[PDB]
Amino acid sequence: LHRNSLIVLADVALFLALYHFLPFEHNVVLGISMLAFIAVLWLTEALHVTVTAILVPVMAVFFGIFETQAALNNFANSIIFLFLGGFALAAAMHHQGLDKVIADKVLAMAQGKMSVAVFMLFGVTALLSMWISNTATAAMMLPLVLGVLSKVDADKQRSTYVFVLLGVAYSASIGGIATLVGSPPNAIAAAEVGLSFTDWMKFGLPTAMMMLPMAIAILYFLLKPTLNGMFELDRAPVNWDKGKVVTLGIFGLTVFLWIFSSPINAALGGFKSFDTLVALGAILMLSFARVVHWKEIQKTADWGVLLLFGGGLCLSNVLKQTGTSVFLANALSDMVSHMGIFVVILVVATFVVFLTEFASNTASAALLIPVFATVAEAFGMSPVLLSVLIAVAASCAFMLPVATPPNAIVFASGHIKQSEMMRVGLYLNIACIGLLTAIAMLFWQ
Amino acid sequence: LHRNSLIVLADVALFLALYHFLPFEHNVVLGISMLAFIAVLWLTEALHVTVTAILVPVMAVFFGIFETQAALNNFANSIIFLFLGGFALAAAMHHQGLDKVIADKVLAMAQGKMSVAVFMLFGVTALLSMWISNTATAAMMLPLVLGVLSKVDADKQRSTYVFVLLGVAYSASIGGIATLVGSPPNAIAAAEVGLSFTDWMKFGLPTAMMMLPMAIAILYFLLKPTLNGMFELDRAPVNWDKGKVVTLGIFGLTVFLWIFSSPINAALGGFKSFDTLVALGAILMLSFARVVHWKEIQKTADWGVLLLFGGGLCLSNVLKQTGTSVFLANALSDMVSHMGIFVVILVVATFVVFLTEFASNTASAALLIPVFATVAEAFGMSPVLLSVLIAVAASCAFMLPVATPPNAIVFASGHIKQSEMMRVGLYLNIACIGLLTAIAMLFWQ
Ligand code: NA
Ligand code: NA
Ligand code: NA
Ligand code: NA
Repeated sequence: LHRNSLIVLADVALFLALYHFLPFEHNVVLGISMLAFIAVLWLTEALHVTVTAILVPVMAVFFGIFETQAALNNFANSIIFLFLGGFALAAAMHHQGLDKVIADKVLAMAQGKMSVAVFMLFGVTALLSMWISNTATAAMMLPLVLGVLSKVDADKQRSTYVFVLLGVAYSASIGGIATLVGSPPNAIAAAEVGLSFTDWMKFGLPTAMMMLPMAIAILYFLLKPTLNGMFELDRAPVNWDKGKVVTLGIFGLTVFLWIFSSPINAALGGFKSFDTLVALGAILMLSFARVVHWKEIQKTADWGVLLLFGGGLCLSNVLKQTGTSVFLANALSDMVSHMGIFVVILVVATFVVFLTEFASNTASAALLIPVFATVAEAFGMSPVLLSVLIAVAASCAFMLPVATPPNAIVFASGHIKQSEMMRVGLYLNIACIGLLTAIAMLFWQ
Repeated sequence: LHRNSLIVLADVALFLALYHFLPFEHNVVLGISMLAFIAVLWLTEALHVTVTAILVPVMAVFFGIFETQAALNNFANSIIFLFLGGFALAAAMHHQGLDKVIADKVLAMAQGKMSVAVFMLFGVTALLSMWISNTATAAMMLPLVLGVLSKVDADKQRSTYVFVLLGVAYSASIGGIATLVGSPPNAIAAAEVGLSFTDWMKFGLPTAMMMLPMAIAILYFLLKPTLNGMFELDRAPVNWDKGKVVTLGIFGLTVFLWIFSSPINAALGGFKSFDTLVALGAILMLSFARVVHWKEIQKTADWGVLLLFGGGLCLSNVLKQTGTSVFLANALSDMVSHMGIFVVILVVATFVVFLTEFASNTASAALLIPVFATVAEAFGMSPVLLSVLIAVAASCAFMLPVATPPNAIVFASGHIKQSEMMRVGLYLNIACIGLLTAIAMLFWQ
């Protein structure tokens, strides 16, 4: 009937074939077949990643791996509520116009010169993507880009549009790498291997600061924009007012608590998920101040991402319970011994960066982090390096518009060519592979 | 600054006063103060009920009652996912126009006579409210009511409008009482005292069938409509097509599995939350058939209700853990001994029915079911009768437009008077009190 339905049926056939024709233990066979089924579903997007995540507990229970409540309890992890609080913050900013105010103030700090407005556009895009999202950030920044570029004759200077546009999209995708919020893959890794907000920040903030300038330089030295004119924005200067200040103060307090959780928590009793508690407190403070309402929060939040978090966690639990992780570790011990950690991370980064171009970053991270984590635990090899590397690589999607929402959004303008986008993404992917490998070897080891 | 903020501050002061000036055990004092705080917040709607629910785990953790993960695990109960699957079903029906088709076919079964079209309008409204919702049902039925009543001269026959309108609203509110889905209070009671879909159906289906005709008769004998004309609907007759049939088949299969879970589950291994598994399977089947997509499901679903379920469950757990339930039971043992179960249920039903007029049905049920349940467990007195009675009474809101969304929606037309609505709701509330008391004493004991 449809390609998606045929893919689902073929995946079912593959599951049955592995179930009946695998000479391993029953539990290992079940886990491997389930892993292949979920992998095909997520990568091919035959069903929505959230629907597949909902399926994971169902076929875990029906095959006698977990009880229903135990399987469903993976959907209430503290990380999910942390990222819900992140959604609440972003909804408040959008409702109050804080993001627009910040962008306008930065572009005002640019007097009239487009030579610097584009670069500060990239910087503010990354800053917003730390907190709000990768998609909404690019969506709201695009009109600003077009307004700045309204006087540059977009028939003969299309290279400048490609610059200011792909830079914004990549800046959003990279700013999502700096914070636990901003990119769902970071949440998946943190949930898998117990990473706090500041623990992830110490990992992803230098990476983002070192990759964004590299991406901009690659763009500039691949395609040559002029960047010598001036821009006179027609939009009026939006000023500060009550509610924006309160939202900014709540945001700053929440960030301060997230950063200094460890001393604060040590001074309050030692709560287990203080970051999640702070996120919920942020929700409560915003509601009390009446700067955002639950209807806006609900509309802004992507609950499918949270359900996908739960599904990935359930898959990791299934792999750990069935012995599939340790079985794969025993199988791969010889290979990993022959070829060392440097090349292990090299190939992992290459695979993830070149896979997220075709597959969703969140689904790819949810699929791979459990595997390389539970397997790594069987090697010892604390599964923080691989999980964080996989999340960052998944966030690093640059070659195709379908790869990432902001890429598609910026491609919708019509001023960008498939060939140019693919080649720029190729060079950036190679550079990101090198940078991530070096970072993991040096700073993390 | 604002009444809501002042209410929150006064509630904080009350919490501190109870915390410092209660001569009970520390845990009992903490539980009682927390109960009062949450009660005031929910009843006054100073903060959104969902926000208060999110607050419940936060102030449970910060006061050393539960660990963060244990407190948050109450938000992943199987009941929540059951009602999520109900949302998925409703979204599919709305997307495919199944509800509109059903209503049109029924009104076609009425040749042209409004004497019976109104009554079948009530019946179909209740049937849809069993599954879809109380609010969306009335919202989509109202245009049909106005179309039927477009030829009745709404300046001198306003009584007929009040009839056909309040009947639709009450029919929706009552149809929500027949199934576990349809009314969040039913979900709260089922989660509290482990009730299956058919277990609740055996409770709420006779109640709805016995209350809806009573409500219609009270309406007819209080206000006198003519109901002698004819209606010629301008809208074209929408016919069946591929996708509606598939959605109807999936809905029927899901209902069949929900009804016959106990034999089926006994024949498959004895899964713990087979109803929730069936709901998730319904989501999967709908997605596979491509009759609904996650974006429509997300837009349709009210995730605040699910979070409120989690918050109420956490409150019940807090009461059980702190000994507040047993302390209240010991305090009230003398009173409940002096005055028997008949009058206990009488006063409980009176309080709930006359409270849901001012307070949201879901929040009132979430507040009261934990109290009268955990307290009842301390008496023995299996807390099914009281929980189900409270849920039904909460669903029974008829006096004020602000009481229930469908009441407000039907009041938005402008053909209904506050005085008439209040008096009709008063008589219906009295009759519902009597009916619920009799049902609980006779069928349940
Ligand atoms: Na982001
Ligand atoms: Na992608
Ligand atoms: Na309903
Ligand atoms: Na109400």
